[PDB]
Amino acid sequence: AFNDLLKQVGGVGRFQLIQVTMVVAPLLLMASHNTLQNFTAAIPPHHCRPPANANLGGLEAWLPLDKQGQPESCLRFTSPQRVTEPCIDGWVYDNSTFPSTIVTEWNLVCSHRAFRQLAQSLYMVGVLLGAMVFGYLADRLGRRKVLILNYLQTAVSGTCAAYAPNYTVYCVFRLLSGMSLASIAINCMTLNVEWMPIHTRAYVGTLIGYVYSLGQFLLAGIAYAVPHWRHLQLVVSVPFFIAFIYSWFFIESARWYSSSGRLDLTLRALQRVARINGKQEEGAKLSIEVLRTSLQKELASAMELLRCPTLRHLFLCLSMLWFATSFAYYGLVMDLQGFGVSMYLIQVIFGAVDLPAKFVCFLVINSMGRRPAQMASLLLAGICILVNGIIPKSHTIIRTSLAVLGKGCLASSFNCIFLYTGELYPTVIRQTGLGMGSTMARVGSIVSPLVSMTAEFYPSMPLFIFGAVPVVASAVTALLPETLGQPLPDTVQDLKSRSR
Ligand SMILES: CCCN(CCC)S(=O)(=O)c1ccc(C(=O)O)cc1
Repeated sequence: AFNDLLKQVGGVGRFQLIQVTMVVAPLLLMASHNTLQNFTAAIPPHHCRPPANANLGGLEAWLPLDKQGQPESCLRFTSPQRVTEPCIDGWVYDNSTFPSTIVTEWNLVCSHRAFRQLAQSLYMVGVLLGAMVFGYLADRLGRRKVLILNYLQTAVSGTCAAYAPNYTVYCVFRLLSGMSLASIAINCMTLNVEWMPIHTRAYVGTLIGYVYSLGQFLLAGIAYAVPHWRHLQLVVSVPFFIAFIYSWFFIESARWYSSSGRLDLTLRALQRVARINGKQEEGAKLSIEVLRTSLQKELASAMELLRCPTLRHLFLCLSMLWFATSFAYYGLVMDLQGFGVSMYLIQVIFGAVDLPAKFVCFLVINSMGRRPAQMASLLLAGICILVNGIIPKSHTIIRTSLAVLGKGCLASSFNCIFLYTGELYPTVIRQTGLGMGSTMARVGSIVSPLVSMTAEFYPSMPLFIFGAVPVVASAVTALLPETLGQPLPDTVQDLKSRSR
């Protein structure tokens, strides 16, 4: 049993802590890269630029007013003061708060403001692609080698996106940066669990969710001192150059080495760690024959989830839970400008509510159960988003509190759905089901920017859609069975026995 070798070579020793911390460090900037468009693509107030030949009645005579008493964003009078025409001569952007964003740089306003959501959608497309493309590559080149490439790719793509000359190049490199960063998080949990004892896997999963939470604090601080979008994009990308330098000293997972049929590589990795842990004597006792004897016992397809009728309803129901959680999450954390409060304050509060929300989730999970915790978190998040759309924008304090509560509930749902998925699937398909569930989360983060484009015609439509989906997801949770206090299933037969 590989757990016995891990315990023999040191268990949770110096090497485990060092490698875990080094590997989990990029998760701090993971959130910054995920939600950078809140600050690099912020929309400042804008209006039609008056004609160059005309002399500034003044500016107020050239801009028609709206119902709220503000100049129209993309309408100007043909003659000074009533025929209105779009901004042929460009827009004038208020630089009091945002000196320059991709919206002001390339005029992604009005007839072109849908390009702002397309850039975020394309970045999440790379995140989905990186999960699938680099997931297969990790199983061939190893988790360490792929992590070295991902640090280089993120630094190069992030720097290149900062120096992008036009919109097309920015979208391509944002997609490329997402590909490596998606596998950075995936290979961070994979490489960590293979070097850590089975009884401490829950700590790794909890820690990764934590490091993502303090990553939201970092983005608000970084974006505050670095308001320019080109500098902000570059600043959050150059640390991966440093991570690339020290990633050469990582130790490849010994479990993967055995799966590749290379026991000599497995033995050297185990002996090297025991040197670090201070157990050279036990490491010297290990031999190639001993590894074969211990790992002999250790040594289904993704289409099985759609073939077995019992597994079908588990895969379908869990997919909606994964989709709706991420679909509503990214439709809410990527709309920080509508609450009437400073965006840096909202980002700080959004990351601050994560800590009590996950703490409350563990209390509810252990007390009432996984299913009531999943229903309550999704239903409350859906209700909070729905009420947010109904309430007028003038209630900045009330609307912010509902968004913060909804964000906390959605973050609560993310923690519960990860634990719920592990205890639902049998051990034969537990890893495949977890990967497929995370895939649907990435799909939800792709469709969410597309739904946000519907604010062109119906301003309240995205909020209604972002809120209605979690409500339906809470209903579909009732079909799932409660797993609190129940033994973990091993085969498909255990699933039928529990249902019967
Ligand atoms: C399975 C990946 C989920 N994600 C969506 C991918 C597009 S995620 O962005 O990486 C994320 C979000 C929030 C939390 C949390 O606060 O618990 C953790 C992870």
